[PDB]
Amino acid sequence: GSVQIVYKPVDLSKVTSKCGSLGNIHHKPGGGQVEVKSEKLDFKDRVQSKIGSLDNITHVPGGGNKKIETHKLTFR
Amino acid sequence: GSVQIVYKPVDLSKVTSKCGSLGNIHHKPGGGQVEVKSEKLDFKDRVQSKIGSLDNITHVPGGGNKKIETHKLTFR
Amino acid sequence: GSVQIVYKPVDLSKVTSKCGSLGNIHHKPGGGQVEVKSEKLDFKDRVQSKIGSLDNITHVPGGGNKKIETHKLTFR
Amino acid sequence: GSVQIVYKPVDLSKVTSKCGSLGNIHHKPGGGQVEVKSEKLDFKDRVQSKIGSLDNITHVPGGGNKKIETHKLTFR
Amino acid sequence: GSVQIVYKPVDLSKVTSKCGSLGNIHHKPGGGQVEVKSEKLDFKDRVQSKIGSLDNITHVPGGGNKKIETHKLTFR
Amino acid sequence: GSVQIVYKPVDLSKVTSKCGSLGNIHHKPGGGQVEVKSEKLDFKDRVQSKIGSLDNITHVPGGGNKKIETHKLTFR
Repeated sequence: GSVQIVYKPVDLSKVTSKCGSLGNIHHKPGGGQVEVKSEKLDFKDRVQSKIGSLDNITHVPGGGNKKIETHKLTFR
Repeated sequence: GSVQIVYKPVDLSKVTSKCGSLGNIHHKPGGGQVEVKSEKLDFKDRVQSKIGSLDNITHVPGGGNKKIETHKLTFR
Repeated sequence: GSVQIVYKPVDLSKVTSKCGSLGNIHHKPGGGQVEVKSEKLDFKDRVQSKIGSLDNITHVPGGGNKKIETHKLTFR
Repeated sequence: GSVQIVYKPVDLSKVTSKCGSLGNIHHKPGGGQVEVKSEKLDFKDRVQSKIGSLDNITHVPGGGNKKIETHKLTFR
Repeated sequence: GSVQIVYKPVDLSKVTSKCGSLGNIHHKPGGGQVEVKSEKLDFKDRVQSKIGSLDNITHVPGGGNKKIETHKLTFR
Repeated sequence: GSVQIVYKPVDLSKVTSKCGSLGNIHHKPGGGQVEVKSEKLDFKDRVQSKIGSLDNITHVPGGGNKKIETHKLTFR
């Protein structure tokens, strides 16, 4: 029999921010040591290993609000 | 029988930000040490290994905003 | 029977930002040390290895705007 | 004071054999298979490793007699 | 005080054999297979390694008799 | 004080054998296979490594008798 589909997700939404000032920031970690000891590493299928990483990060966006759009349609 | 699909996801959305100033930022980590010891690395299929990375990052975008749109249609 | 698809994702959305000043940033890490020891590396298929990277990054776009659009259609 | 040590181990012993015939010997093993799998071998001090040895031995001495004597004197 | 040592071992011993015949000796093993798989070999001090040996031996001495004598004196 | 050390190992011993015939020997191994796989070899001090040896031996001495005498004297 007949089939009808109407995917109509209308979107008028908004995200907003106001900030009089952003500053006087002091990211001062006291150093750091990372040590990793291992033997054979033997990975085989779709492994996403991270080993021994040390990160210092200072992220100060004026906004920091998020928009990404993914649209997908499949027919058989 | 007949089939009809109307993919009409209308989007009027918005992202906005206001910032009076961005500064006086001091990213000063006290150094850092990373050591990794291993033997044979024996990877085979779709492996995405990272080993021993050291990062210092200072990201200060006034906006830094991105619009990413992905559209896909499949028929069989 | 007949099949009809109307892929019509209308999009009037927008991204915007305002910033009165951007500066006085001091990315000053106290050096840094990375050591990696390993033996045979034995990769075979779709391996994406990184080993032993040291990064210092300072990213300060006032705008830094990016627009990415991907459109794909498959019919069989 | 004075010390006198006499070490006079007098030996007149004998080992003997008589055998009218030695023969019609058939050492016929049905083959043999040895498989050893390992990774790093990491020996350090006075190690006397044997790995994966396969021996077929036929020892037919006409006599084969053994006499072993150890003599040891210690003074301090 | 005076120290006297008289290390005077005396040895009239004998090892002897009589045999009518050695022979009709067949050493016929059905072959043999040795496989050894390994990775790094990392030996340091006084290491006496043997790996993967295959031996066929036929030892048929007419006598094959052994006399071993060890003698030691230590003074301090 | 005075030290007198007399070391008199008086030996009149003998090793002897008689054998009426030596023969009709058939050392016939059915071939043989040795495989060794390894990676880095990293030896340093007094190492006596053997790898992958194949031996076929036929030793048929008419006598084959052994006499071993070891004499040691140490004074301090």
